[PDB]
Amino acid sequence: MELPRAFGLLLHPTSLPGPYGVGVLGREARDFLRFLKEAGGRYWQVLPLGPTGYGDSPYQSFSAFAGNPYLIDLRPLAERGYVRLEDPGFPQGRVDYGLLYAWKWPALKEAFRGFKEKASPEEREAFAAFREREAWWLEDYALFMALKGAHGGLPWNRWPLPLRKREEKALREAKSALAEEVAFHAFTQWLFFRQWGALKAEAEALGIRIIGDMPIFVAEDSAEVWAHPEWFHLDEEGRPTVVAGVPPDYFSETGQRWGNPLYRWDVLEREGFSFWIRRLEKALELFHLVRIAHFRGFEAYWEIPASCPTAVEGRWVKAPGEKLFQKIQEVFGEVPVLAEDLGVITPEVEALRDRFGLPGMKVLQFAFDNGMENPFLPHNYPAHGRVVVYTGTHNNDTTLGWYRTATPHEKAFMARYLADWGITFREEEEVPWALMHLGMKSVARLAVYPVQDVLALGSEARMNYPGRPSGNWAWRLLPGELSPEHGARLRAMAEATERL
Ligand SMILES: OC[C@H]1O[C@H](O[C@H]2[C@H](O)[C@@H](O)[C@@H](O[C@H]3[C@H](O)[C@@H](O)[C@@H](O[C@H]4[C@H](O)[C@@H](O)[C@@H](O[C@H]5[C@H](O)[C@@H](O)[C@@H](O[C@H]6[C@H](O)[C@@H](O)[C@@H](O[C@H]7[C@H](O)[C@@H](O)[C@@H](O[C@H]8[C@H](O)[C@@H](O)[C@@H](O[C@H]9[C@H](O)[C@@H](O)[C@@H](O[C@H]%10[C@H](O)[C@@H](O)[C@@H](O[C@H]%11[C@H](O)[C@@H](O)[C@@H](O[C@H]%12[C@H](O)[C@@H](O)[C@@H](O[C@H]%13[C@H](O)[C@@H](O)[C@@H](O[C@H]%14[C@H](O)[C@@H](O)[C@@H](O[C@H]%15[C@H](O)[C@@H](O)[C@@H](O[C@H]%16[C@H](O)[C@@H](O)[C@@H](O[C@H]%17[C@H](O)[C@@H](O)CO[C@@H]%17CO)O[C@@H]%16CO)O[C@@H]%15CO)O[C@@H]%14CO)O[C@@H]%13CO)O[C@@H]%12CO)O[C@@H]%11CO)O[C@@H]%10CO)O[C@@H]9CO)O[C@@H]8CO)O[C@@H]7CO)O[C@@H]6CO)O[C@@H]5CO)O[C@@H]4CO)O[C@@H]3CO)O[C@@H]2CO)[C@H](O)[C@@H](O)[C@@H]1O
Repeated sequence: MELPRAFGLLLHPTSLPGPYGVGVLGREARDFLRFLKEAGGRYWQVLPLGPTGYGDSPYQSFSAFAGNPYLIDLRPLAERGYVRLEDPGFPQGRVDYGLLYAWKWPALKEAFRGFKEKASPEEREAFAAFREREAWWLEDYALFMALKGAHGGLPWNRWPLPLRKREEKALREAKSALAEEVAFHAFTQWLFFRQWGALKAEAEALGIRIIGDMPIFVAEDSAEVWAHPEWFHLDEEGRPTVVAGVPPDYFSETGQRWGNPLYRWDVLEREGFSFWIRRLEKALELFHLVRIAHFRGFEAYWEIPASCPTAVEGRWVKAPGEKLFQKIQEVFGEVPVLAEDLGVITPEVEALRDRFGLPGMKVLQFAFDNGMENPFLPHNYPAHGRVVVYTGTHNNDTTLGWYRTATPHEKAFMARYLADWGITFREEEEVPWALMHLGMKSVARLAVYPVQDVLALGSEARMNYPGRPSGNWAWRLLPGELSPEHGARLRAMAEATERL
């Protein structure tokens, strides 16, 4: 791919400011792209954009192809008379996902009813054309969501067996009984992809590329697992026999049990990796580069027996990553993938990554807890520069929050290392920009920073706190918080480090 030397910002669209309780694909998104352009930035990174469930995590989606209806801007629909909007009592600066679930779904339904009453034949034609182009995944997704609502939110593998096991007559009759709910969910997808497409075109007109994200493993309760059980290790009741995770390995004593279903890679290979080709094909309609979380799972993955409550009694299983990425290269003529390669990886994983020229990642918040041999320190970055450096990711605290809770060793070593690189600070509030400066001085081709660190916000603005049940994925910008002065300061730092 060869990345230019540049910088960008990490901002999930839910974090955009604006009315009605959540960031959406509208005027404030265009304002952020203009801000990014004026700052000299060339990349916008987001988290996965699929529909979310309990816990609101982007990394556990009801579909590997669908888009998130919570990101739909309702204002264009109200300006055309499809729906009336009135704020039920949302906070600003934070998504209330409980209130969003209770209020925004009814609002979208009214817009759909109003749409069918006044859409105009021309808008009805775009909708009809969308349903026919996307039918190969949309039929299953729309009926999945329709059945989900009709069964009170139960997962698919708890529905009545004729529906759980996708009997022809059962599905045909359900599709007829739920015809209007199916059409409604198709309507939400049409709106999402229409609005995202306009935003992608605006990004391209401003010289900006979008980095998306997808988890290597899909979610248990999802349309593609229900419709394609043969791709996964499931029993007859539709429940996983083994689950994803990682072993203890001298950083944890218990490892991690994620619970995701695991691919039958022999089946995927016999099918020419069809699922993965289509998954990446759809992703590249939205993004220019695609990050894949837990990239190492393409070389080998930790298999946990489903009945086990921890990850200690698993085993490593090789996956055909080499064959998969040869196929991707053949189909697409290039591999537009970014490897999430944090945590200890093996030579086999590095060789897979580097054979196809894929950039890896560096996270500066992990660089100071040892040493000078720590690979996240910039003098250790590869001379070819094919890495993306972050201060922190969505899973980390903000950099001010991290500094406030860091160990004495970390804080002292960070200050000395920065000083060795000509960067000093007097107050804690200056640490986020100090570390952003260090990343920009490095040989990493791309430096990408969370917007919370541009604003030097504390832990109250942390996007996700792994292991914490509630309060995640909810931080939002306030109107005007990201100012032209922030942008000019970024541009000056980019000029100084040869990133414009
Ligand atoms: O008391 C009691 C109580 O109880 C209760 O109550 C309660 C409850 O319960 C609760 O819940 C609560 O509630 C609440 C809540 O919370 C809230 O929220 C609210 O709610 C709400 C909601 O939310 C909303 O939503 C709504 O709801 C609604 C909905 O919407 C709808 O939909 C519906 O629902 C429905 C649905 O639909 C359905 O489905 C159903 O559901 C159901 C179901 O079915 C069931 O099942 C259940 O669920 C469940 C599920 O299923 C399951 O699955 C689960 O899930 C979950 C889970 O569990 C969890 O966990 C979570 O998850 C998540 C997480 O968290 C997050 O975080 C995420 O994650 C992710 C991420 O993000 C991403 O990023 C990724 O990550 C990953 C990655 O990628 C990978 O790769 C990995 O990584 C890793 C690695 O691997 C490893 O390795 C590591 O690494 C690391 C390491 O360790 C470290 O160490 C470091 O290292 C480093 C260092 O540092 C440095 O230094 C370096 O080193 C180096 C050095 O330097 C040098 O020096 C060297 O060294 C050396 C030396 O030198 C010598 O001397 C020695 O040696 C040495 C060595 O060599 O070198 C070195 C090396 O180089 O470097 C290094 C390296 O690097 O670092 C590293 C790195 O990092 O680690 C890592 C990291 O970690 O991994 C990762 C991970 O981990 O991915 C991930 C994933 O995978 O995400 C996730 C997900 O996605 O969550 C989940 C979920 O989401 O579970 C669950 C449960 O839970 O159930 C359900 C239900 O429930 O059905 C339903 C029905 O409903 O509807 C609804 C309604 O109704 O709304 C709501 C409201 O309204 O609220 C609530 C309340 O209100 O709470 C409560 C209370 O309050 C009862 O109730 C009562 O009563 C009682 O009382």
